[PDB]
Amino acid sequence: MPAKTLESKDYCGESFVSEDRSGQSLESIRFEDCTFRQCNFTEAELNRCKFRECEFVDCNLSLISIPQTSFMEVRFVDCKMLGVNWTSAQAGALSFERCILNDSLFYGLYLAGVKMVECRIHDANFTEADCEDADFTQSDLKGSTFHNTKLTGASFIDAVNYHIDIFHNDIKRARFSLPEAASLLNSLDIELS
Amino acid sequence: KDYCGESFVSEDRSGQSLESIRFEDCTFRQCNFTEAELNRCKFRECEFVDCNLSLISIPQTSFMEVRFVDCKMLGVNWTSAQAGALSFERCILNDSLFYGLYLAGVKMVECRIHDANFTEADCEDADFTQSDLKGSTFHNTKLTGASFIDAVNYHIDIFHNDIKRARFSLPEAASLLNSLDIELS
Repeated sequence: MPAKTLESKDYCGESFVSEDRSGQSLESIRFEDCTFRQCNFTEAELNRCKFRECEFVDCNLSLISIPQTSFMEVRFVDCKMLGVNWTSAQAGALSFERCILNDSLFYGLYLAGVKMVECRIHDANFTEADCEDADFTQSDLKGSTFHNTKLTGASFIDAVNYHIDIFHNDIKRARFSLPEAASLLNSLDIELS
Repeated sequence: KDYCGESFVSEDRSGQSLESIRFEDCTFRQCNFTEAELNRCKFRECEFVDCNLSLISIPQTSFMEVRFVDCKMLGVNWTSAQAGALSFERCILNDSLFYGLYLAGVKMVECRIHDANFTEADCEDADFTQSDLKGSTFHNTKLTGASFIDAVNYHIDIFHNDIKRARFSLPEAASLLNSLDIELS
């Protein structure tokens, strides 16, 4: 059953529940303090939209296209978000909680402080990204690409499956866990015990 | 002044200068060379067992196929040395200088090696098995394919020392991650 038409280019305090927006083009809409429950945005285009203090819960955002869209103070909770190109977007004080970010593109992205806690993150690409102080507490990073990724001060406590060549990624003051941290040496072709 | 195929036993040359002497195929047993000086001497296929070579001075001197076993060799300055296929087994090498020295394949096995300087040395395929490297300086040291199996108290900054294909034992090998400035749990 069709969703309310989004006539405005400004929304505020508004709640959006169980709406199917797949395939929709939203053009230059600004949302502030809006909540999104059980919404579907599969393959929507959020073109030049702005999101400030907003929250997404139980929403599917897979293959969403976010060209020149900003998220500032946005929280994503139990969201599916595969294959998203973030490369053109602006992120700031982003939080992801138990999201699935498989295959996402973060090349070059400024992500200082990002929270990606308890997330499935396979084959996501973080090349040239700024991830200072990023918090990957307990995420699965299997097959994700770290390369000239600034990782200074980031947390990989209880994270798993992270391949980080330490010659091409700054990890000063990064927090790690044992035994998982051992993978940091793989960068050296060293034989162990 | 040339010597081939001799065994020298309990000779004392402490604090003496020896000049342009060539040894080939010679054994030294319980010989004292503390503080001796070996100007321009030469050693080919020679063995020292239980000999004291502490503070020996070896200006412009050469060591090819020389085994040291159970020898005190403290504070020796090897910076000058010419050296090939050197082995040290169960020796004390504390405070020695191996500055910039070519040491491919050297064996320093079961040795005490406190406060030695390996800065700029090439120690490719070096064998440090069972040695105590406490306080020794590895800086710009080629450690490619070197073995630290069962070695202890080695501090190696993996950013300023090449360890491609080197071998380590857990748990000592964890000290490697300190080259990194990280917090562990």
